[PDB]
Amino acid sequence: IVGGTASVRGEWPWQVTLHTTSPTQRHLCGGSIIGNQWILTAAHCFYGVESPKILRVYSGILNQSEIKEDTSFFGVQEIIIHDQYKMAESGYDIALLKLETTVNYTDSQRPISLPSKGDRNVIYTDCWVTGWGYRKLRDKIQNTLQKAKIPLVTNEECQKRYRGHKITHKMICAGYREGGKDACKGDSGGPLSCKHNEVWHLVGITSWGEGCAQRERPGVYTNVVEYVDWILEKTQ
Ligand SMILES: Nc1ccc(-c2cnn([C@H](CC3CC3)c3ccc(-c4c(-n5cnnn5)ccc(Cl)c4F)c[n+]3[O-])c2)c(F)n1
Repeated sequence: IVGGTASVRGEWPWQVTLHTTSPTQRHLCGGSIIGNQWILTAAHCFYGVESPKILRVYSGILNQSEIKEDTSFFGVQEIIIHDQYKMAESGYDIALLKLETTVNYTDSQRPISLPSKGDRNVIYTDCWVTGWGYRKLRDKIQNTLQKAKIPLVTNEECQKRYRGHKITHKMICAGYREGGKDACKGDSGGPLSCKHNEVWHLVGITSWGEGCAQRERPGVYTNVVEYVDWILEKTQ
């Protein structure tokens, strides 16, 4: 996260850090708890991933340095990638992780609701992107989970900034005209979380952008509301 600030323990309890363990253990992507056995993340995350065997899902993590050889994690039983996914910038950047067992929810590990039936025309004005990613284009994974408030932009404006890509209704963009706050490397797969009537909704999945936090280049997110039928089909 560029231009963000540190979170405190318990602040974003649906946020997970997905680790790979091949050839060595490192943070791979963010993700969001959407069910006791279900993480929603980005399909792009699994580009180099030989199978679910090498994944570890950590929840309830504030600092990456909390994770040690005895820190508990959830195994991944299945990676469900959208059948039309080809590359992040062309959409369908969405994946479900089915965990081997059910998260018992606690103060530090909680679900975020999907965008609700009948909210298709809500204007979300309280949206935040979170993650352990770079604070700038050439940087490092951050120890403490970072947060930044970022405004949504219309798909019409977004398309005008990305005339070499097809910005569709299955994408949602977010950023400041002047730049300065955005996701960056290591944030993808995590949530774009928007609060409406004091309830958090998983509005976007952090996906791609041109640089990080550049002027007039909003970040691009998977528009979760357009995949609700797909999520329900896969999780049922
Ligand atoms: N050590 C270390 C080093 C690198 C990485 C690493 C590298 N890229 N990525 C991902 C894609 C990889 C996981 C498949 C990625 C891609 C794009 C974005 C992104 C951007 N950016 C534009 N230019 N950069 N970012 C802007 C806006 C939005 Cl909205 C974005 F989503 C975020 N991420 O995370 C993870 C790492 F994870 N660890």
